[PDB]
Amino acid sequence: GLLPSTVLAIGYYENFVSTVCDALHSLPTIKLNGIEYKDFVFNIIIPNDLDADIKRRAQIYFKKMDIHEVKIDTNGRSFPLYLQIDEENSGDVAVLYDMPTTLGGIDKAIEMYMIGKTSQQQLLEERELRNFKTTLINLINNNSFTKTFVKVIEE
Amino acid sequence: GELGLLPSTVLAIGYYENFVSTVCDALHSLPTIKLNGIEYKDFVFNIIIPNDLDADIKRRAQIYFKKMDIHEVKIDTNGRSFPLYLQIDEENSGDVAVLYDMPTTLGGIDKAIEMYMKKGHIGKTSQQQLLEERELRNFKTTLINLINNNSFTKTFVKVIEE
Ligand SMILES: Nc1ncnc2c1ncn2[C@@H]1O[C@@H]2COP(=O)(O)O[C@H]3[C@@H](O)[C@H](n4cnc5c(N)ncnc54)O[C@@H]3COP(=O)(O)O[C@H]2[C@H]1O
Repeated sequence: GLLPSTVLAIGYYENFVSTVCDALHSLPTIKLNGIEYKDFVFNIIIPNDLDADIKRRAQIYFKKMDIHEVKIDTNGRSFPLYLQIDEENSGDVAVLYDMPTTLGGIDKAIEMYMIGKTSQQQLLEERELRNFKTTLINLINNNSFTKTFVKVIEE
Repeated sequence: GELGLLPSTVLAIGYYENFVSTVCDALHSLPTIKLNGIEYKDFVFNIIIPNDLDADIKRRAQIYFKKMDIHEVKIDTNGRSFPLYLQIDEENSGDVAVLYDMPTTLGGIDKAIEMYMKKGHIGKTSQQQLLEERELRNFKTTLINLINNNSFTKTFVKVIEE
């Protein structure tokens, strides 16, 4: 019984999480926005609901938390990926953030196969956010190039 | 019935919302479209939908781009949210830039169905390959309906076969 949240989590893991960790794992020395790091953590922000659109929401979170854009050029044919870095207090570890824009799909999808967000629809979009977070945590913990390097957190 | 919203439906929406209309919006915005230094008078954006999920999507796409002699191109330029990487036919594009992409999102259906299979087999079962089949068809139908229901994509994006 495949939940959409489950496919989306796997899509985001294979095509974004792994791709980013690999890019950073392939640099002899990690150098982000021209400062050298000895290690990294990659924080996946799960939103608490789908009331605000994810791109709008993420932008608010990153401004609020004063963390700024950084492009990581992938070690494949030079394709930079987009994410946010918290460059604070001369830390050795590069503390990176993303909020999965793929979650947008769930809001639009739910609101398209249904005015006012019913507690029934709220409990449905709640269930998907948790299923996505749970799948994602499982996938991360199941590969040595992602485990210890990736954190799934709440907004 | 509990919402029978297929995964392929949500993935097709996400691809449309966060990629197809992001690309069109970047090209519609350009006073003149300039790709790898070339001016184009308009564009068409072709979404290659794979016939199956036998081959991994990125392996597949490489094969299609290489067999079509299509080339890498960077769009959205700079300081426009984030840059995008596409494939263009520099050989047969005149006034119209012909752009390609194979949805990498389709890659999540394979690995998902492969996870949820309750046993290991040499290759794949007929039933397994039936689910893949009908999920790719739903994605194409969902994308074609999304594309056609908007001025900003309707003439500009086309779903093609591998
Ligand atoms: N370059 C990138 N920049 C930022 N986040 C990235 C990313 N590549 C992947 N992700 C994240 O991973 C999700 C799944 O990516 P996937 O490649 O499987 O599926 C993607 C992919 O097929 C396409 N797409 C989106 N952004 C793309 C990009 N910059 N280049 C190429 N394809 C992109 O649209 C699908 C849905 O994207 P969506 O945002 O809904 O959801 C994306 C997004 O949340």
